[PDB]
Amino acid sequence: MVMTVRVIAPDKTVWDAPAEEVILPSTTGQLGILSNHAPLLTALETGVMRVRQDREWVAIALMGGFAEVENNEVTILVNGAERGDTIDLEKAKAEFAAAQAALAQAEQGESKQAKIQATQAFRRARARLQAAGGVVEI
Repeated sequence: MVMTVRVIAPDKTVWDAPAEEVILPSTTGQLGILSNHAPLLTALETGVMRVRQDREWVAIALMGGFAEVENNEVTILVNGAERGDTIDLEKAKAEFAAAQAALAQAEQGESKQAKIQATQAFRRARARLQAAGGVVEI
């Protein structure tokens, strides 16, 4: 009758609440899974997601992780979870700076594993960090 989404981390379990439709940015750009959906596995990157139980909606910031839906069972194995209470101004300035130096350093003779992943990770983290409700107006 309805879908059941649940988040999980490599350090422990987050929770498992119901849902009628989950919409969030995915590889292709758009990802819309429902209860009637079939059992399939997918991948997702850092960023916040929106959940619709019926008439209301909730926002949860989830970093890079894997998602898999099946029989109203969505397993989100993310490395980091946030209930929107992770907004930190100092975090945004630290993320942008840490990334700017991280990238420049990577090419200067440092850990240059993934330039796009490193820049997208920090950028996304900071973007969602404040977007969670840290800054609305100056």
